Amino acid sequence: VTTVVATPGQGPDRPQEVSYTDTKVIGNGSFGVVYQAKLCDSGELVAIKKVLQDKRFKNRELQIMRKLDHCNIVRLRYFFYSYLNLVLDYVPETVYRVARHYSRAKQTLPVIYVKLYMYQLFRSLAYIHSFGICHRDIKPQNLLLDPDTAVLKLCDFGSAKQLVRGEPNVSYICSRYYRAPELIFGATDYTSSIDVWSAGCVLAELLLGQPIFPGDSGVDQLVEIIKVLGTPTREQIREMNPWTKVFRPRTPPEAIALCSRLLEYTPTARLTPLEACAHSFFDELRDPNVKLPNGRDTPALFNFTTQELSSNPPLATILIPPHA
Ligand SMILES: Clc1cc(-c2c[nH]c3ncccc23)cc(NC2CCCCC2)n1
Repeated sequence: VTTVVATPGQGPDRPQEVSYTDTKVIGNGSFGVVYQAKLCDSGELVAIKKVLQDKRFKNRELQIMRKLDHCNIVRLRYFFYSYLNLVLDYVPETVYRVARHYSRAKQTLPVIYVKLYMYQLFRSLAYIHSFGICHRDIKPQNLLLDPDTAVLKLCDFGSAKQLVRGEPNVSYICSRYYRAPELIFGATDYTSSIDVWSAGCVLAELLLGQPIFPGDSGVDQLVEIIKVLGTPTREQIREMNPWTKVFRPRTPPEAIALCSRLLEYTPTARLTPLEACAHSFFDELRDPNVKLPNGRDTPALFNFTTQELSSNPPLATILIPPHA
């Protein structure tokens, strides 16, 4: 039974006495440890990300977390010190685990879940990007989901950085399979369109039932890309610095259409997260009768803020269906 005095994530600096029990480890990455705990009062489950802290500089992930507030991004409930502790919402499953179950069971995830999960990912991207913040590590392991509610929540802002024009950033960010070609070609002038490529990679993976561009070397990855995308033009190569034959037979044309538009050589040619949310493939979530397979209601999909829509406000005509 641990009792800390922590600062709430969002809101005014008014510290609270937070008490928790049943502290078990749940993850152990390079970044540090992730624990699961039960808050004594609420009885609610939480995840605590324990990272080492430099007096040298103030934690960037903490700085990024504190400003963020979206239905499709984990909540930083509290944060304290020891070294830096992130008391975040507990979310049971991950797109990684879900996709794996399905591939291990030789079937694919029902298209309703693909549309639901992808849209929510694109929304969190539309939001984060409308602050010049790039996630830099979109992978199914970082896409948390509650299976009953069907809500997806982006997590791991450990490598997220606010991208400023003219400022160069490391090309070694991003995990194998989801790396945008600019990154494979070691570009330092990359934009938030890198997250869109990674998002597109997740879409295709849920559709194919396995990674679209695998390989342990950049070379191997680039080959699997050229196999589907074709050979990049000298201009396409410069911008950096099949399709219907790719997917199984009854794959929605709209899903394949959405892929081609996200998985573009030219970082400029790729859809913006908002543009993707407004794609024909998501038209079913816009249906007033749309319900989850378990009979439950779909999560909030249209509560678009001025902030979220800032990217290009006219899209709200498509984004918010008349029934709202
Ligand atoms: Cl910041 C951040 C937060 C969380 C997180 C928030 N709620 C959760 N509920 C259940 C499991 C993890 C979480 C996870 C990660 N990813 C790690 C999970 C453990 C294995 C390595 C990756 N990062």
